[PDB]
Amino acid sequence: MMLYSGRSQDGSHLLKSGRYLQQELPVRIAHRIKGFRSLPFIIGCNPTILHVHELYIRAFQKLTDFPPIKDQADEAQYCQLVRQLLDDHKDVVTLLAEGLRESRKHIEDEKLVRYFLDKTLTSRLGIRMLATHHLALHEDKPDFVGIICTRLSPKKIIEKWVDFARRLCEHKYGNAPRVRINGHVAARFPFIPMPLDYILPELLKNAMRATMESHLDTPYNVPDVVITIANNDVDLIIRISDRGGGIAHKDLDRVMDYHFTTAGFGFGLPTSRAYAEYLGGSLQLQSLQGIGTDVYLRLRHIDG
Amino acid sequence: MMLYSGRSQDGSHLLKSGRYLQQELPVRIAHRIKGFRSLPFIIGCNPTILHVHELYIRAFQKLTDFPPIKDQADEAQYCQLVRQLLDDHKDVVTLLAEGLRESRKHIEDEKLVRYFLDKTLTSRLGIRMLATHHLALHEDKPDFVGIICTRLSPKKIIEKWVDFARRLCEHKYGNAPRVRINGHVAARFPFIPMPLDYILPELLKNAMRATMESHLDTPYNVPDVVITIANNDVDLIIRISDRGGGIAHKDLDRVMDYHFTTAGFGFGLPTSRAYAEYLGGSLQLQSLQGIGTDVYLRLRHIDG
Ligand SMILES: Nc1ncnc2c1ncn2[C@@H]1O[C@H](COP(=O)(O)OP(=O)(O)O)[C@@H](O)[C@H]1O
Ligand SMILES: Nc1ncnc2c1ncn2[C@@H]1O[C@H](COP(=O)(O)OP(=O)(O)O)[C@@H](O)[C@H]1O
Ligand SMILES: CC(C)C[C@@H](Cl)C(=O)O
Ligand SMILES: CC(C)C[C@@H](Cl)C(=O)O
Ligand SMILES: [K+]
Ligand SMILES: [K+]
Ligand SMILES: [Mg+2]
Ligand SMILES: [Mg+2]
Repeated sequence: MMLYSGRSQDGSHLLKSGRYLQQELPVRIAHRIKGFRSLPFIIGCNPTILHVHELYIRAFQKLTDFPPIKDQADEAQYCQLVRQLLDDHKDVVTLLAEGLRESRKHIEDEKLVRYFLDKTLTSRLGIRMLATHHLALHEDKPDFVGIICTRLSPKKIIEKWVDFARRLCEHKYGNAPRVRINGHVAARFPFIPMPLDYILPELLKNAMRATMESHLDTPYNVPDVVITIANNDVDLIIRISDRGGGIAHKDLDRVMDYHFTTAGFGFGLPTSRAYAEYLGGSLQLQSLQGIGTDVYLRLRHIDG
Repeated sequence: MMLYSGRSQDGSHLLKSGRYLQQELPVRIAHRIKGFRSLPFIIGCNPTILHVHELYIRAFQKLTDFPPIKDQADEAQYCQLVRQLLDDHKDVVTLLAEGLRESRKHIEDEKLVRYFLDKTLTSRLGIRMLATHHLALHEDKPDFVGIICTRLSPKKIIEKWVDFARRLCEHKYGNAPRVRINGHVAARFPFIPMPLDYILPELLKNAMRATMESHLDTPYNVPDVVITIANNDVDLIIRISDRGGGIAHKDLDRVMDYHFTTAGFGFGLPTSRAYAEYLGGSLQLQSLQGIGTDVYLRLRHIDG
């Protein structure tokens, strides 16, 4: 899938973008529907899975019922539909999580659900990126072409999610680790924030929770979480290192499983990894049992 | 292979150990000889490889020519032979490195040399551990049963090799990174130092070299190397983190190859990894291109 960076005054680029989207969305939704159709019967019969399956069918119906975009008037209305659908599907990850939680235990091939979720959630991420990019082309935000930031600062977006995770953590525990950021703190480059907006808060919540739950005697004095930024011509690496006691040997082969948690609902890690790999990067964990965990998020740079 | 921890005043345990060694060594040397016999012809014909092949045949001959140990007198003489052989074989890794350097380019299956070296060097490590353990049983060192230290301090043995690597580094560059050690600095537990004596200096030399070569403008002021110790009931983890600029993407899939170097002779990494895995652990690298590298040495704890 491609995110149009084209620009024009007659607004011709919006028409071209809209037409591309109109061509592309129905095909990709059709693929998601095929995924639901192939789910093991007993899982497909779960009422929450059925609800999500039906949402996708509705999306496909509405998208295919929309006439070919001929002019700006049409394109404007197509954007209304896209906005509606994005909103109607905003809770899909949570619905799948709930729908699958019990039902998946009823089949033996455990690879199956993992594959379905990886494929479904990453396709969905790409679909939402495409659609949101098109809508964003109508915005006049400085330093954005659609959802592409022309000068993203890793430090700034990390700090945004740090503040967010610290507030949640402070609410639950009365305090939160301080976060230090080092390495290429001054880096700025073209980049799409959206995947970071998903991934960063998941990894930060994990690191903070781990830190608090291993320092229950001294909640007022916990070890910092330390984030290192490395920017090179190939990828961006963000290392998130905590002293939260590590991931136990007995849990290590399970933490990347959808639904596994030692506590939200165990999607943070497998989802983040699937997203990173979908975009050409990776998510790798290094556990120092008894000390802490290093998490390495790598995302490939944009090809201008 | 098993390292006898048995003890006795009549010296009966030395006889039992000697007899075990006498049973075990010829079989293991025979396996190494079979490895040389199966090397690709053109490699096996290299005069340095032939020399090493012949050393192993000699070892096998001497070991099999030694009569069955009947008493302390015999056992004492068997130890002389073992000492001689250990000394005669002390440069084997270097000879294999040289012998293989050019010759390996003459075959296409590159997996072949890697497999031969992994198998040969790890078997050799185990053979030397067994033999050195037997000799050591005659020593009266406090806190040792043979080569097994009953209360090893990871911090102490790390500091030993830090001092060693810093001296080499200081000699070549006029300075050396300081090394900080954190985590479980007070840990003490039963452990066999020998593999650490190989591995630690290799990883420290790498980290220090990388650090100096990336700070050629400020040799008098370079970033510390930071070592973290994590001790748990399953394994010992030693993380060696540097700010030496990382391992480049173009080099990453090559650094674990025997002979690959960007400069000694490119054996440090593949050998250390083979040793760690041989003993039930691992050696893993995390490169932050543009910043530095984290190296994780994991070694499984001793089963008492
Ligand atoms: N930084 C960390 N330190 C220790 N444990 C962690 C860390 N990150 C993740 N984990 C473990 O992995 C499990 C799964 O994490 P995740 O998939 O994000 O789901 P959740 O946070 O909802 O449990 C967590 O329950 C926790 O046990
Ligand atoms: N900590 C490190 N930082 C940067 N590069 C490294 C590091 N460790 C190893 N390397 C790279 O890996 C290569 C192979 O290392 P090694 O197998 O120990 O052989 P050698 O040190 O003899 O080159 C080195 O030449 C170097 O390019
Ligand atoms: C555009 C829209 C159908 C989005 C879907 Cl892919 C979803 O978010 O689940
Ligand atoms: C005991 C002796 C033959 C050692 C050999 Cl395995 C070697 O160091 O190469
Ligand atoms: K999980
Ligand atoms: K190498
Ligand atoms: Mg989580
Ligand atoms: Mg080396």
